[PDB]
Amino acid sequence: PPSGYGVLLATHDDDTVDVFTSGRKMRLTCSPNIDAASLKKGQTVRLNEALTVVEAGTFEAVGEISTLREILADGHRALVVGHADEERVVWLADPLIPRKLRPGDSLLVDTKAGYAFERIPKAEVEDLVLEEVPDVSYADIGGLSRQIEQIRDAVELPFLHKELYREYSLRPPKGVLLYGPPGCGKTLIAKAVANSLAKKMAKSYFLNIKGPELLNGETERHIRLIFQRAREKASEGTPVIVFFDEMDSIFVVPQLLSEIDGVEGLENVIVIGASNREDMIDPAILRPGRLDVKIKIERPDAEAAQDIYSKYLTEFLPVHADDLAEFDGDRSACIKAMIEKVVDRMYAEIDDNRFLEVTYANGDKEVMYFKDFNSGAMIQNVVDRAKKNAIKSVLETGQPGLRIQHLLDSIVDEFAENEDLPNTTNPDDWARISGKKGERIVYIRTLASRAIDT
Amino acid sequence: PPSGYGVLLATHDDDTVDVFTSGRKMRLTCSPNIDAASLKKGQTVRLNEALTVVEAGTFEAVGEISTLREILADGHRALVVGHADEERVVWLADPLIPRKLRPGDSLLVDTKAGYAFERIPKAEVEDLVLEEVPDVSYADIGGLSRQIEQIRDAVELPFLHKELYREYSLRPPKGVLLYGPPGCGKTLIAKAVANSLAKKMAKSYFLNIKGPELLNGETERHIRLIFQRAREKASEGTPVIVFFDEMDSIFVVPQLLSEIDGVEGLENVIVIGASNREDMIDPAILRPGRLDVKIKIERPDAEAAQDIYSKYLTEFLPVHADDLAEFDGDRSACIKAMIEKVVDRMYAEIDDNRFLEVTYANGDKEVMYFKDFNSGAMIQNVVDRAKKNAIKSVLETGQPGLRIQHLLDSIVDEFAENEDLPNTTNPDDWARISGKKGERIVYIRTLASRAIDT
Ligand SMILES: Nc1ncnc2c1ncn2[C@@H]1O[C@H](COP(=O)(O)OP(=O)(O)O)[C@@H](O)[C@H]1O
Ligand SMILES: Nc1ncnc2c1ncn2[C@@H]1O[C@H](COP(=O)(O)OP(=O)(O)O)[C@@H](O)[C@H]1O
Ligand SMILES: [Mg+2]
Ligand SMILES: [Mg+2]
Repeated sequence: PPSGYGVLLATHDDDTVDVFTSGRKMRLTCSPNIDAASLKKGQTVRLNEALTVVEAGTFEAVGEISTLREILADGHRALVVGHADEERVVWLADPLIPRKLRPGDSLLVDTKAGYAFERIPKAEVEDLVLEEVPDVSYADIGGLSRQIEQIRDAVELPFLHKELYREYSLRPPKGVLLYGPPGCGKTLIAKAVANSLAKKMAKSYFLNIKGPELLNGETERHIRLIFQRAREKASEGTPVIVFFDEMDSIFVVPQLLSEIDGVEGLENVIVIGASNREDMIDPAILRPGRLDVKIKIERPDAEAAQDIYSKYLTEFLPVHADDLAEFDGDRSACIKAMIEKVVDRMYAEIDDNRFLEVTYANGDKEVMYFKDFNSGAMIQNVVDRAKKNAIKSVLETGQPGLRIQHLLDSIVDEFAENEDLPNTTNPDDWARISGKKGERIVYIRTLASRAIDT
Repeated sequence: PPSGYGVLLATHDDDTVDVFTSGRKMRLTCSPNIDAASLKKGQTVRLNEALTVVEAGTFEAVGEISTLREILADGHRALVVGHADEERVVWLADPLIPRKLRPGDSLLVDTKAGYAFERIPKAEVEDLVLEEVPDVSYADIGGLSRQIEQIRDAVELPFLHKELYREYSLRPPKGVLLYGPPGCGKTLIAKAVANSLAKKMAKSYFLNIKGPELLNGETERHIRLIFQRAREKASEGTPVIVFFDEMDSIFVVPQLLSEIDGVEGLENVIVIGASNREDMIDPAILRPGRLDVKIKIERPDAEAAQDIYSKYLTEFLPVHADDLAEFDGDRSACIKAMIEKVVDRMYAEIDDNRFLEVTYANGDKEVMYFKDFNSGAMIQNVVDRAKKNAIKSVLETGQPGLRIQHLLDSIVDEFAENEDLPNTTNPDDWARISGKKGERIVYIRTLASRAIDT
């Protein structure tokens, strides 16, 4: 019994069906065997040489993919765009007509029959818009108590006391800019605020996107998908943090602005952005309604560095026997001392810590030290090289443990490693140095000895 | 039993029909059952293998989409453009041949048949060109009385006194430029004038488009769609304000200039444009016939700030009991005196209010204070920070209500938050400061302390 196929389009009271077979739409009668009521829109039906619907199958599983623009008002049809930007209306097959179809989704289609059969999930798209459980907590962050309070007030506080906000006629902020010199805590602070917020659901969503991930379709589609997924998770009533890390590279702006304005309706979606370059930011992003709350994560001072070191010099690190000698086996007092020694030597104004020499337009010259260019990322890197020198010490001398001297040697080795490179400094620093003097910087020099343009 | 299909093209005196079936154009006989006079252009018809019309169906509801260029003279044909820029003429089916089909509308089409069956609305084009009831009124806007008279004289007055305008041979203005530093009221006035003019109808339309919306089809298709809708609403005889907010980004201009010039015939359509960057504006937009009326929204002086505070420090805000003591429970007097104290504070030349230092080309230096860089947005954000600090004090101290100190602390906090970044300052300020001094500005810095590019 040699037989052909077609796509089912419509079922009537007549007990006949409209089927797309052999490249054209025809009305065909069903065999008495098959029940015409149990058939479904878009289902592949089997035929014979009299062209009678003998059997019902499943939905077509291979074909063209189109990107869904919208579902039309009637609910049955959808507007989709193909590879050549050809825009077409098609019927939604039964597996679509929870989860909700949204603008940006990829649908398998037969454009000859005019049907859309399935939603094809795409990784890359999924792993772009994926929510993550945040790693970091406020206890992992050192030296930023002030800024943790600002981010709490902006993000966390509105949700906890909704009615007290309504009482004082205060509309909560909805966008945050983290900004400042690199390696100082903006990624950490953003994850930590998402973490403490999730912990106060004792059911929370945190989308982490880095700048480079956007430039990977074209940036329009990236932003459209990201905010559409935020829209999805927002429907549940849950708080949704959409974090744009490493935003430096971006400034593309008009869709980001347009999408942030678009989520103003939704009271539970918050946008946080992070930028190393305050100066290159498009002012549009910082206007009322968008990134309202501007939180500056600065470089650490001596007191902050003691806190940051405490996160990486724990008492679960092997300590050398000579170091423990001076504190008679008490590792709490040994380390807290070791952290105070390593910080004092990092932050002191000695000829060994000299880093830059600045020359101003009036002929004056000032010398900057490591104290003025430190970061949390640099403190951690100093600890990691100290650990690696202890691991080398184990192997080379036989004696286990981390000495004070491994850290102290690691400071100047770490700063010498970055006493050339462009990663180490930032316009916020030159602005700050120039500012305090009140003069323009005309010549910079490191102290090996190298020069840097102004 | 098994039957095919086709599209109806024309009906004759012969009681026969032209039908597009199976990729070809046919003359077919209607069955005796069918009344050929009641059939309609572009309608789907069922057949048999004798190829005789047995039933009238509905119109095709899936397929290609094209953008309508125009309707031809005969009234029955449309010139449409498909996805590959393939322009074609097609017949209009009955449901099109109320409302008005216009250039820009998306039409469902079968190009092989040569027919357009339906106008499919698009969500994103519909939300672009949607009118809105304006939120803001003149009572909500503080400190801009002159500018409110100027916007009234341009937009409102022509419509109220048409025959008095005719008497003096005065042609009414076509368009308004709102321009000045950011955060000072330009958006507010534009919707306040749409509001007061809608109130003088006791039907009027107000389209609100932001620059960013245009950049996200191509930029000049956006502008065609907007002005084509403005024509649709102008046909009613009522006023139509088309507001282009946040145009800083734009300057593309040619289609804007062309569409403003084209709409000058319709004297019930007004175009308002807002810009923060006076200096970057293409002079073409400001030439006679287009944005004739230039209204400058400046930064508020002390007395303007009194009026702006009063919009956000109302006596329906909880006020602390200690603050209510000194006016014996009188809230009007308590708040009026609170507003005078916070204003006097923020407009003072105290060391706490030092903002920037401007160095000139002759060596002279001038200290700029907060008063010189204030705005309506900053006043409101100072109020919102105080409201937040009240909310925190009730949680922390138990004692409800907002203290004067919450406002006063909030001033320096809000300025410190924005001391660093862009869009707190603007080229109009340097013009003003360089102007009043009569010297070029060579170096600038904030007073943390930090320099700016100039
Ligand atoms: N304040 C801090 N406390 C503890 N660790 C820090 C701190 N700042 C930076 N670090 C360390 O250095 C890394 C730098 O990351 P990040 O916080 O993202 O800086 P940035 O925001 O400049 O990229 C962190 O992953 C962390 O290991
Ligand atoms: N003159 C004013 N009176 C009252 N509030 C103002 C005034 N100017 C600005 N604001 C406040 O600050 C915000 C900035 O508004 P807007 O008028 O859009 O400034 P822009 O000129 O930058 O478009 C407004 O939402 C409003 O809350
Ligand atoms: Mg980071
Ligand atoms: Mg505005």
